[PDB]
Amino acid sequence: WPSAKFIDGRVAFSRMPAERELDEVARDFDAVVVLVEDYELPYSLDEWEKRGVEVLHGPIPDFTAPSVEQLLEILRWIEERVREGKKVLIHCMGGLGRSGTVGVAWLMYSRGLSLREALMEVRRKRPGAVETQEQMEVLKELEERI
Repeated sequence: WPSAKFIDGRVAFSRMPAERELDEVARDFDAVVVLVEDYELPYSLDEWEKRGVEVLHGPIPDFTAPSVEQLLEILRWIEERVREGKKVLIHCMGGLGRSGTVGVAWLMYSRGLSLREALMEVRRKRPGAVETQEQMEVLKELEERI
């Protein structure tokens, strides 16, 4: 699925799949982290279940940061699926800052990367995408705990 950009061998991030795209995406991933809010969702997250995909719904408002504890819980969940041999998709929508934040966090969490190097790696895979200052702050908090 070309919207998905992989950040390691098993974890990717992307924009939101449309409902017509679900059959395709569901054959490429085993689990999905949904970071959009319910007022951004054009379908029920049931549609993933009906296609054999397990879901973690961790809503974050657009342009804002998750809490650091919310971040760590999402990271632990991704790690669980990865350890099971599964491929995981992190998606948000819009400017992509929310999935960008979680993807940078994942590189710090799983590979031990510093924040500044994790930011550089995600930055190159998404030309023109930025994290807001609020998202930068929680990532710094994550670095200070990790």
